[PDB]
Amino acid sequence: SRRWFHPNITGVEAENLLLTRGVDGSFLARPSKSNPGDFTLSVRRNGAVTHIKIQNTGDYYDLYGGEKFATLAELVQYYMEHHGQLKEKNGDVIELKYPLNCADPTSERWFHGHLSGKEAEKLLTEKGKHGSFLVRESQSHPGDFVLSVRTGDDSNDGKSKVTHVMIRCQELKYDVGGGERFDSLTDLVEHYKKNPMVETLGTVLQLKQPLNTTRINAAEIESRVRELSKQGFWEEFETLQQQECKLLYSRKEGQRQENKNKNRYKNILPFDHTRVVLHDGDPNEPVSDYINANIIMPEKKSYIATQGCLQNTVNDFWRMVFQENSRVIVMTTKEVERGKSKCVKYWPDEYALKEYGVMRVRNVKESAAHDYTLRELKLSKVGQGNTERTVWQYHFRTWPDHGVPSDPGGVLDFLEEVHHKQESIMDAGPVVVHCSAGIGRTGTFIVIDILIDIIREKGVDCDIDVPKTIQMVRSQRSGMVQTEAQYRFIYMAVQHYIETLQRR
Ligand SMILES: Cc1nc2c(-c3cccc(Cl)c3Cl)c[nH]c2cc1CN1CCNCC1
Repeated sequence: SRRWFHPNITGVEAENLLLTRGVDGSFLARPSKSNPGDFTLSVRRNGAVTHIKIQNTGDYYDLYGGEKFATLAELVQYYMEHHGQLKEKNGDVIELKYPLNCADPTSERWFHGHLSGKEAEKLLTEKGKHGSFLVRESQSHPGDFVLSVRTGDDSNDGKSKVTHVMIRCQELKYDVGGGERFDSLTDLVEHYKKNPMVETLGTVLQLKQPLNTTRINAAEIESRVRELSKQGFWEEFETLQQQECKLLYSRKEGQRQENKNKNRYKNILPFDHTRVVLHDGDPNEPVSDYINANIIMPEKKSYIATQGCLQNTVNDFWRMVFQENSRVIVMTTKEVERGKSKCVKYWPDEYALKEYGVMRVRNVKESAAHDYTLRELKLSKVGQGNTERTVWQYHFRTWPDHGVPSDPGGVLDFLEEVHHKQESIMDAGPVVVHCSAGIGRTGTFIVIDILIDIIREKGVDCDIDVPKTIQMVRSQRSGMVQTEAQYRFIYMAVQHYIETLQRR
């Protein structure tokens, strides 16, 4: 759960909450509603409140006087399980002990406040399934709410139905007319999710899934983008973010002492269940199986999402490319940005040959395009001539230092080319995609590519679901797609791709 995040709170409301309803060690996180990608962690300690800034420009959450994290949930998990670690500017330890829980329902998938009764009925009737539900504000009784639920089989023949349950708001708590009174709609829904309501004649009002309203027909993207552009994008994104607490999968291998220095950022780590395991390592190397990389399998083409190489991981990077039979690499950072190293140069200069441990790489030819450079590399294993394969490195060079491109056309041209190269090579393995930490630009590029592939096969007349696709990729590497700016950009790129298919 993720109740310590408060989407709609001011700095002063945050202090007031912590001072009046928290104790020393209580904490909450919140957005800045001006500056997007700015967050604040507010912590009570010694009877006063501290505000700690968290910045995300697209690559990671950067806690001031702390570490870099792939999600806020991973950030909170880390500090709640590691005392003495978060520190004030002038030295002192800041303890995160007691989450201060938020009552606001606006980020719950099931909350559709504005929805009217008939609007709710049609949605559940057309889009919904057995156990699909939503909660809406009452029209007849202001301040109250309505739970609307579809139940039945899986044509319109009476096999299914919608029932409406009134939720009263009484002196600040919520109820369904009897029993327990709840501090929040979330507590109410969670309770009736585990303990379903039974109608008098024995229909069970099972709350199985929130109604899906994000699945759209690709042809109607422009219409969804229009609707979301009225800040709805913030809403839909934060709803996705609320579900990141479901994705706290183990990352034990990356936490091994032997693997610590193989990670660019010590707490941005590959999930165990999807990490790329390297075989045939040096038998004098106690741990030679680890690289900070995960397989991303869409639910024909798969990806490896990885970090920019460190000087001490370049040999492992090439062992991975060879082992997985990858024939295309996508790089989405310059080697250096804002004077800081984002990815060491792991390839030879044009026309040169270098050995990287047991792997040999020749840079055959570099071709410069407007937004990218293409390097044609030849990769082989030392001592084995017949292992040579060409690996095409697509190096995107014009991504802005912070935030996202103001137009998706360069990225889409680039991905179209990457896609065709990959499709031209029989039995090519996964496409390697990396930036700096390998979660923000990397996740943005992979998600766009997945979505555009669907359309590419099926056409404008098919279903896409942007946040569902992102949740699926985020179950395979932590924090894939970092910011609301990237989220918006994914929609703008799909929109742009669709319009260019209508113009042809
Ligand atoms: C229904 C819904 N679903 C989503 C998802 C979503 C989709 C598929 C899988 C997963 Cl795990 C997720 Cl989170 C991300 N944003 C969403 C927004 C909504 C609707 N809004 C309406 C306004 N009030 C907040 C809800």
